[PDB]
Amino acid sequence: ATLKDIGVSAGINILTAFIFFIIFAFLRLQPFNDRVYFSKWYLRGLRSSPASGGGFAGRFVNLELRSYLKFLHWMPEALKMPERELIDHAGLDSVVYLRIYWLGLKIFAPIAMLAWAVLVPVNFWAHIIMAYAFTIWTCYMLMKEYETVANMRLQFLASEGRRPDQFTVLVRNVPPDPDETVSELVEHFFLVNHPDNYLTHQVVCNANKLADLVSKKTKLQNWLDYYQLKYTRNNSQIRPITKLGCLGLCGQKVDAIEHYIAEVDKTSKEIAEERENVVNDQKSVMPASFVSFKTRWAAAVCAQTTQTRNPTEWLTEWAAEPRDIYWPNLAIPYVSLTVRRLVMNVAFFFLTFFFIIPIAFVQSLATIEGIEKQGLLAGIALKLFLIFLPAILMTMSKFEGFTSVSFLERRSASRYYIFNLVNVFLGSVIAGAAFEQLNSFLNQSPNQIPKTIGMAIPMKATAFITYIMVDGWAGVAGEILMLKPLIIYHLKNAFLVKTEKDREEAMNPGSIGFNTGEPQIQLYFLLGLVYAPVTPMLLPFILVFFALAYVVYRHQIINVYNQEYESAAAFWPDVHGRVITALIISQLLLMGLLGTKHAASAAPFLIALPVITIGFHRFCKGRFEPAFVRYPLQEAMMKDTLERAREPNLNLKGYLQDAYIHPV
Amino acid sequence: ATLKDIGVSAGINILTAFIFFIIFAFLRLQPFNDRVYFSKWYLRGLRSSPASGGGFAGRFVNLELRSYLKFLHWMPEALKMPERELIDHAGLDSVVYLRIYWLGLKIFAPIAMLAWAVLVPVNFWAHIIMAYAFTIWTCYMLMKEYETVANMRLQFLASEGRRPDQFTVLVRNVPPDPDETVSELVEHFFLVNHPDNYLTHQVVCNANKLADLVSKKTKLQNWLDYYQLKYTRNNSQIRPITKLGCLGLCGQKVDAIEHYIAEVDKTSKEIAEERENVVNDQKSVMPASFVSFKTRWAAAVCAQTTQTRNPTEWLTEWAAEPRDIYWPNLAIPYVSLTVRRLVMNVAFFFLTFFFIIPIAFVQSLATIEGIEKQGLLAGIALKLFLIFLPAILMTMSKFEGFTSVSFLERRSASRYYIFNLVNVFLGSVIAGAAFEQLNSFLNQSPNQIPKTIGMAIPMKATAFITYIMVDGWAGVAGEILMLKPLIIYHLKNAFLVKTEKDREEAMNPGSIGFNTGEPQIQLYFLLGLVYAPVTPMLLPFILVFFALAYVVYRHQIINVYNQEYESAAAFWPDVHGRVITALIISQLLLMGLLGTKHAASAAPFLIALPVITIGFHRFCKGRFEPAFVRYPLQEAMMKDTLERAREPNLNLKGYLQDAYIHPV
Repeated sequence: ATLKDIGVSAGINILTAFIFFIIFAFLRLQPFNDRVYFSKWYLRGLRSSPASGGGFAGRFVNLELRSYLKFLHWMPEALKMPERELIDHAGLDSVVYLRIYWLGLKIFAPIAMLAWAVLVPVNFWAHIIMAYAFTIWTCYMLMKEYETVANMRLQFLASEGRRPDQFTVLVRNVPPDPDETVSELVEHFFLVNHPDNYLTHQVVCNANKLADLVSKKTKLQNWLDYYQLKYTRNNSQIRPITKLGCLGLCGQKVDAIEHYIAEVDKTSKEIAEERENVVNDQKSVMPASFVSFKTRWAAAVCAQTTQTRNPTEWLTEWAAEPRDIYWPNLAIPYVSLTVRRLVMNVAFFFLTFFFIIPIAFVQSLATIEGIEKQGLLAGIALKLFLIFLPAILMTMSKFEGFTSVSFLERRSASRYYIFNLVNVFLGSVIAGAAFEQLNSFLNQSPNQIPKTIGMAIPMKATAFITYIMVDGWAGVAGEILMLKPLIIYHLKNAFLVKTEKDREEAMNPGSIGFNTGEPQIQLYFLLGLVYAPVTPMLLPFILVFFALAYVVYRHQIINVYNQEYESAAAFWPDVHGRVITALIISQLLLMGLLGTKHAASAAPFLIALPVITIGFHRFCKGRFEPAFVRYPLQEAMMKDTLERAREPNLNLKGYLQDAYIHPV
Repeated sequence: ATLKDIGVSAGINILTAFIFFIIFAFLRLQPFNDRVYFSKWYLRGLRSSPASGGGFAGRFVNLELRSYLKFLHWMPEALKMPERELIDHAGLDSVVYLRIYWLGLKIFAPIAMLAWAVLVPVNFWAHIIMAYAFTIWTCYMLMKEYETVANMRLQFLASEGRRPDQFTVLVRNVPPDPDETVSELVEHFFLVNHPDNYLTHQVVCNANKLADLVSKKTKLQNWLDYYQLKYTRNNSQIRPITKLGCLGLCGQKVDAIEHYIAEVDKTSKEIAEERENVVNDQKSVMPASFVSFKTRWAAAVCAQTTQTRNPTEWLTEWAAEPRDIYWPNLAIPYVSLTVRRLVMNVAFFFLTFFFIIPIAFVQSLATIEGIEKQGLLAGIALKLFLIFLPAILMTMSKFEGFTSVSFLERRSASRYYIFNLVNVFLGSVIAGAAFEQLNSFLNQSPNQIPKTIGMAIPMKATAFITYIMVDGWAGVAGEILMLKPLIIYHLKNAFLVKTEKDREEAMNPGSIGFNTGEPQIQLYFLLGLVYAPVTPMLLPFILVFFALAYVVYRHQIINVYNQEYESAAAFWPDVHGRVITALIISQLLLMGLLGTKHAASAAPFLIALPVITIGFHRFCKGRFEPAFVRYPLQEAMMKDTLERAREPNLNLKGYLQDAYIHPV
């Protein structure tokens, strides 16, 4: 646990990271992995095929040219593309996600210098003076980044090429009328409440079932497509027992290939059936619509104004991108939404505390199947639970009722942050098992809560040092290796490929993953903030994470990751708030550190620190935050007038009609 | 402390209240007090002069006709006027203030019945079952009153006769321009951002100094007007030493009458001076304006929409009534406002806890002047502090920066509630002195905080019973007596009267006083809620307060009190939230009561209770709350279209121009 041991394991993890980079160098040279290494280039049509042309050499023929730059040249190349070029290449979302790693460097590097010029030399009132300085710096940089990100968001919005969302709002909870249909309701309401600029509307229908059947048709057609086109005629007609699917040759449903041909044919028949009961029925039409407007000014007005006496009816919100729209959650009434939120909030309480008890039942079952029939089963219990944590948290957000993928990801990120605050941070600082710590803190005095955890932090700082080295150095180096997506596409292009040209494209590796990646960054923000005044040694390791992660994720954002939505950096308020949380926790734990090892002569100053931070947060929530949720009316009008001068003949009607349909 | 003693003091306080009613009967029969007993009738011009004609008989000639109805007939007469008639007579604000007393009866009477049919008979799981029922009932009635009050607010707004506020917004923090003046900025911004419906604007100037001088001119003219017109020539030229004013014949400034004539003449000269530097200077013009619109729809839009990239600039808010506008607070920048808020928040922390220490210094000085030169000085210390509490809290709100009298009163009410929660409620339940209790609770476990105060409550329930009897029975009976305003006008009509006809009118007794009266009601809501499951005996006394106060305040609202502003019940969200606070506190303290006298077999149910209450609050904050802060666009449009059909020739321009000027 000493510097020697820390440095030994640092060297080990630096070498593990370097090994990962070497394998990355090797595999990025070979065409057969280039599809899932340069994905975004083919998604943008800038790269032709795999090895800049496809199916070429440069593979194991020359292996990898043994040098130092083989595994190091991708780093300056990632940093070569200008930030603005990346705003058009990848997007604003990804460019500001990169800015969180840069924010970490911008905060923790100057505070490491301060700590290593004051704290370590004199290792107190210097502790509290440094704490004050660190918080002032964090706040200054938070405000400056809030500014830059808001300016970037507004520049993006102003340079947008007629996005449908800009002119449309999502009216929800449309009150039912005995005679008038949802369509007529929306039309007449917005023709009298927003007369001048009402353009058109698109009523949301419940075509979730229809979409499911179409997607299942393709799923079944590709289920045994590998098998179908292995040799045609009668191939390996597998039987994926219908309880988990997957399997294969284990059930009793042998039949034929392409998922028993007549079965995929009956899926087409079901599509037709549902089509009738989605299009020509008027009961599938949900109480929601996408009201489009002639101007972005009027759409902004509608979104940010209350329409009727019941504020829960006619809920007009700025519509999200057609691709960001999460269609299943458009069928949720206001009252239902509120109940669902509360249900998931209390389910999360149990998820973040009493999750080890059900995990121990899974482990009891793992020992049972360990006896049954090399074995060992290393991991399972908590390991798999943590792998599926983002998925569980995502489904909880879906339950709540967020009608946009962006907001689902943002909610899942918030939940993951709280999970990791309790189970990664406090799980290490306190030796109890989540709910054990909960009970202890409930039975602890409000002054002694901070004291217990604040006295605990300096001790296991070395444990958190290894956390950065493993989950933030080697973790991000494995991200550059992209091993999992490689394997997936290897077992898709050699399995169910069946494409005329390039239609089987499983190259896309999704996006950055705000729901998972961001909570990780924020846990390191927390670690750095908490330890900065206490033990300044954590900061160097945190900074290596931030630098490495900036470069590995920049590379991925440019080369591999492809955005699924464009929120135009609307998640920055969330990021800001989580660094503010980290700041407040840091100060509380410093009051506790110097409340156990010191009395309360410096505590009055460390009690003012949280107040200042909350005041700053409130200032930032009123200064920068509204630019991320609302369209400034001036900005909207400027864009409108400019666009109306450029093109004074645009028929926004037709454009905005088909912008918001589901699978039709 | 037994039922005998409680009943003896109840009889005493019932008799004290009855004595007060008897004196009220006497004085309301005599013309010389009728001016300050039927004030609102003369303010509405419905009553001619004092004794329905003025200066008549019915005074001490017949004293008071000895009966029972002499002091009891005003009660059914108060309840005779229909609620809607009182909406036009007094106002919606006063009619919904009365509804808070009625809400108390609507909540605590059914819960007293429940408690007196279950709890007292079996005096537990009945305790927690009753707690559940009580909270469900409170919530049901809170939701139902939120509904009725919102409906009344919207009916009022829809039936308003062209109020200036409906068409105007208050833009604040207008960004400075080197060339353009504030007026031109506002004009051009709202001609391009809200082109269609921009009507006119009225830039706020800093005419606070001008107004002060005009008000001081009148003050000085009336200072020694009594003296001036006692016998004219050379009367009693008093000398109010200029350090506290008041005094009289104690300084060295004898000179002349009417505040030394040439002195009031120089005040007129100063008025002229300031007039030049307010009107013709363009630096007195503050960065704010009152932008009027052609429609209420456009004004609503402007108010509820963000205008520019900086959400802290061009802060458009629904303008308050011209008479509600607090002019001095229009000169506060956004950043300043935020700092002022935080400063006053921390000053309130010390005000609600460490206020006894400065009060003891005042008491130390009181003993010093007690020695100096019948004496005794009963009260002083805390007594006078509590008298001036609403005033102190009001000035704190003024500091913060609320630009409307309504909002100043609402803030002062919120602060007074918190003060009384800590110093009247917890001050009685815990024997410490505010900050002593603070320290104890900080050093108490989060589970034992509720336990300590929850174990304390049943003991001094009798002390709180006497509180209702004194501050809520005899207190409200003294309100009907209106002794203080009587004395004031007696020493004004016999002092500085000097009126040609009826110009010296100090009959107006102000309004209900939301900043003081409402916190009192809410403390009794708290008491009733806290004690309902524990000791049901408090409820009868609480209900007598609610009934008596309804009738005494109804009488005052009709006969005496005159509204100074019309918020159209916009303070109901505040009321609702304070009853929700009371509910949550009740449940927390019941978990503590049954955590000391019981283990934790019923605690899991009593831990769900707060969650339900917060969930209900959130539902109500999204369902009814937005109707109190925003103008529904549909409602606005309906009113506009109707009015444009009735009168299609209205020149709103001229009407809305002079609507928002200060002393000009």
